[PDB]
Amino acid sequence: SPNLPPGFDFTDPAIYAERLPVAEFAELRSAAPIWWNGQDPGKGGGFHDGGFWAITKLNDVKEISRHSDVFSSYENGVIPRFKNDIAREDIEVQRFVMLNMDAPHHTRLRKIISRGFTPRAVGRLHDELQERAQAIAAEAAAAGSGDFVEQVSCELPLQAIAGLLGVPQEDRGKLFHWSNEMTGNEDPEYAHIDPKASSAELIGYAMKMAEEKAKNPADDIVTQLIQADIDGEKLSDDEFGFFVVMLAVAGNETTRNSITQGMMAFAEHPDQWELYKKVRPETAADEIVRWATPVTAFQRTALRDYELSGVQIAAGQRVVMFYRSANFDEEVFQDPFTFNILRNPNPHVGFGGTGAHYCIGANLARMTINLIFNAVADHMPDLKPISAPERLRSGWLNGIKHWQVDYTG
Ligand code: HEM
Ligand SMILES: CCOC(=O)c1cc2cc(-c3ccncc3)ccc2n1CC1CCCCC1
Repeated sequence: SPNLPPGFDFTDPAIYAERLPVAEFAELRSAAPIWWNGQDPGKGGGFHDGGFWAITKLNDVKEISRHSDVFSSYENGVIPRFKNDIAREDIEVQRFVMLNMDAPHHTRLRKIISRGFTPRAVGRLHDELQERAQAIAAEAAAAGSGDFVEQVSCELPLQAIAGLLGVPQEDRGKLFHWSNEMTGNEDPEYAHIDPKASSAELIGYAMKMAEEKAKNPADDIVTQLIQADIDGEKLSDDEFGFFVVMLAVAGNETTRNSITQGMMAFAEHPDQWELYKKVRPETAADEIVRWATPVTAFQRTALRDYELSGVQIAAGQRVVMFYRSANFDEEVFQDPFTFNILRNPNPHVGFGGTGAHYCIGANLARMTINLIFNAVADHMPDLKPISAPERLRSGWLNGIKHWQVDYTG
């Protein structure tokens, strides 16, 4: 029924290198909110099961996220697209990080790692991130023009991870280098990167950091993570290393692409940009995340038969939650295609559907976004784009590689 091209794959990186398949996502919400996306032989992005169920409705995304007992993140990982020829064991490597664990293993890890995302712990970063956000902005304005991504979006998200982990200043340069080589392998601009090499360098440094803190324990997030709680629970040295590797991407290109596409949206909607500069509403962060949806989609795997909204899902089959579609569901949003930074409440799923795996760094991201746009307004309120943004070739990330901008006008 649904009017779609033969051979169409919603995880095809060819599409996302050009555009977002908004019209195609809308077609399914009307004609087939849960639609079997078949994949030709050898074109499964690393999965040889023949296709997956596209999930386009927000309520369906929420049901899958909260029914993590049926819909597993471990079985096949949550990334729904790699290079088609990727070895299976390269996919299973994901299972070493919390994102791709099921309960009970995931439950133990999440509980320990929560010590580093308490509201207090994130608040201690406000002043330092505000200071840097202002300086980044001032630095870019002085340049007159350049790559908005590298000059505005790139650094601060990484400074949040470093500050959260108490990484020494002199170490941050190489730490950022490694973190930025973790994803984007499919884009021709980054074909030469080896995410496996830089990850090993990341774990080696993180494990090194963990054994030093045990011998010289101070008050910071790293020490609380490697010390036994009242329950005797804590992160082993390697578990802390897989924690760092997870942050290096989970809080890197996600927050970055939200800053970029957030500024892109402000350029598209001058009314909203004048409004922001005057009142600086912090509800803008959630609207920027909904508008940007930096993670286009994560997948799950059904461990048993499951009926979801009148559609039979069979054990072993993959379901791909398309957050880019759920965040523009006409059923839950009044004018989903209206950029409204005052939108309140705003139940977007850019941080995922509520449930076990809901982004632990959601509020840190919100604060990063708010601090940097306040700085953009303070230091370059009349910036205008020079050329169209350059999109990233990815099957699940909605990335912006470059964006030329004039900060003077
Ligand atoms: C705009 C910024 C961000 C977006 C769009 C985003 C998106 C997401 C999504 C969709 C998930 C999976 C949710 C699910 O499976 O139900 C997730 C999980 C996660 N995020 Fe984020 N995230 C952002 C920022 C951050 C930051 C700044 C950090 C840390 C510094 C972070 C750390 C994590 C971690 C550790 C997980 C795994 C949680 C688990 O598996 O239990 N994220 N994020
Ligand atoms: C020992 C584990 O370390 C890794 O190898 C690794 C972890 C990881 C996590 C994310 C990630 C993505 C999104 N949201 C949060 C996290 C993306 C890529 C990742 N990789 C590299 C990649 C190399 C080979 C194929 C899969 C893994």
